[PDB]
Amino acid sequence: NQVRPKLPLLKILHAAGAQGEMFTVKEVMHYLGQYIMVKQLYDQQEQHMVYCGGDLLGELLGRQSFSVKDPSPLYDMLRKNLV
Ligand SMILES: CN(C)CCCN(C)[C@H]1CCN(C(=O)c2[nH]c3cc(Cl)ccc3c2-c2c(-c3ccccc3)ncn2Cc2ccc(Cl)cc2)C1
Ligand SMILES: CN(C)CCCN(C)[C@H]1CCN(C(=O)c2[nH]c3cc(Cl)ccc3c2-c2c(-c3ccccc3)ncn2Cc2ccc(Cl)cc2)C1
Repeated sequence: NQVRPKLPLLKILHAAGAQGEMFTVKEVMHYLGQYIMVKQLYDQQEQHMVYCGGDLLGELLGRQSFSVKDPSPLYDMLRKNLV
């Protein structure tokens, strides 16, 4: 059960060490979490909060920040970026 991430999401996964074009959603989500850490987008003082307005991840979410505790914007992003 592989999808192909569209370029902007693919760039993001590759930026977290992913290789290739095809992934399971499990992989996608794991690399996304790693990306947030690699790029230090989460707040060390509020570790469920991600400030992504200056990052490609924000453009994809269409949001400047989100909470991993209530991660609503993620779902549509994945629908739009996974073929
Ligand atoms: C600063 N630390 C607190 C981070 C702990 C990270 N941790 C060990 C890993 C284990 C597998 N994880 C994930 O699969 C995971 N994937 C993500 C993908 C996104 Cl877009 C957002 C959050 C997470 C995300 C994730 C996060 C998270 C939080 C801050 C920075 C990076 C990742 N925390 C919990 N999760 C699990 C999760 C998965 C999916 C959703 Cl929708 C929500 C939460 C997190
Ligand atoms: C706007 N268009 C560009 C949309 C075309 C979409 N389409 C034709 C169907 C075909 C069947 N699909 C799914 O089962 C599927 N649909 C979703 C819708 C959303 Cl908002 C989020 C994830 C998935 C989601 C999904 C997938 C996935 C991956 C690749 C291709 C299709 C679907 N993988 C996991 N999910 C669901 C999901 C929901 C929440 C979380 Cl936290 C993680 C995964 C997609």
